[PDB]
Amino acid sequence: MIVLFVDFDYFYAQVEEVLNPSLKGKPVVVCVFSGRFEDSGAVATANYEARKFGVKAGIPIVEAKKILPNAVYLPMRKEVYQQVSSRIMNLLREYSEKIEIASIDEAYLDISDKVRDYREAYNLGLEIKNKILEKEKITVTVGISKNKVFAKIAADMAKPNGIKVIDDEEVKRLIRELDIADVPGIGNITAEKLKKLGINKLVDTLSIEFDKLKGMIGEAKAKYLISLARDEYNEPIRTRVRKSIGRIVTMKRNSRNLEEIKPYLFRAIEESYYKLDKRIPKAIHVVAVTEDLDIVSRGRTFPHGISKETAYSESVKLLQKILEEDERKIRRIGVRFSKFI
DNA sequence: GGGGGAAGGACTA
DNA sequence: TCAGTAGTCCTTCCCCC
Ligand SMILES: Nc1ccn([C@H]2CC[C@@H](COP(=O)(O)OP(=O)(O)O)O2)c(=O)n1
Ligand SMILES: [Ca+2]
Ligand SMILES: [Mg+2]
Repeated sequence: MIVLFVDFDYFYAQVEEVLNPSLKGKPVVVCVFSGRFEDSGAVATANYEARKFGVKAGIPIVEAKKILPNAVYLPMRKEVYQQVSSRIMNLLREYSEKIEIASIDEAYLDISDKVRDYREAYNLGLEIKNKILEKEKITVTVGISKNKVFAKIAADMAKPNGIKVIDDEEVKRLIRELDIADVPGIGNITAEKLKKLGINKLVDTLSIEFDKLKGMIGEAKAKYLISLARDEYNEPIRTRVRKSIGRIVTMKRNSRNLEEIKPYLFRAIEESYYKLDKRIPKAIHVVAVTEDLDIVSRGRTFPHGISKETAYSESVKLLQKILEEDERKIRRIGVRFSKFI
């Protein structure tokens, strides 16, 4: 099995550079402005010029401006990025029937029935990069290996504007030398749990009792890591089907007043239904982020589709439930629809 | 023990 | 006043065979 992973380079920022070439060469930072106050919000992404200075996705916009006050700060235009992405995804579809769109700027292609070996896989990779560059003027990084996990790892090692093949011998080397924290699906929390078990490399998961590992990180992740370490991981590339659609916004001020929160909630529902387009959900969840940034949610699944009117009435009840069961003030409020018919 | 379902978590983008 | 937004899958917990 041969998997080819495509990962668009610093995507949002790159799209803004393509739409406005005068920005090339300068540090560009795409931001999510919350509106609570001047420059409140976080960085969605930044081009590599800005990253050289430590500006990365996730950091407060103010922190970024303290480090790079003269960079170009742009508001995120998600709709634009989505349209460019869909066009690029359509180009990828021409190279394989078996394609998994993981997110807005990542996709896995099973090309095992398209190429004879990694030599040809590498060439298809170059062809894919050239096609996207030709059509959309966007650079991407390609990762190639025996399965989805190592194809992605390859892309991580090669970005930006790269192409990397991780052959069978290198997979074995990585199983023994790659820090387990760099394996997809292993975040800080899980990495620390593993640390306590003396596990820092995939190979280490083969020196401990499965029972002990499963007790620390759960059966799902335990079987996952072991299959990888044993080099048996071969999960198929599956066509992605949207399971949920939602919208969450930050309020001007923290609140516990139902009438003050409702407008934000209804606005989120309107935007959610716009995005649903044709899809009809059977489940609705109201999600709230409290003043201390904890996340609380209350939902309901109906035996039928949810009309926009039902969404309005039910969302109010779910919100009242949240206010009745949690005493903290709310900072962000939103909704998420799922279980489509 | 575990199927189901709701809600809390962890993780990726 | 540092603390966004979108989406997926697994765990925890409780009711109840
Ligand atoms: N914490 C995050 C992280 C990523 N993102 C989004 C933004 C863009 C999209 C692609 O990100 P990039 O191509 O810049 O990531 P890269 O490949 O590591 O350079 O993922 C977001 O909104 N918040
Ligand atoms: Ca990317
Ligand atoms: Mg990690």
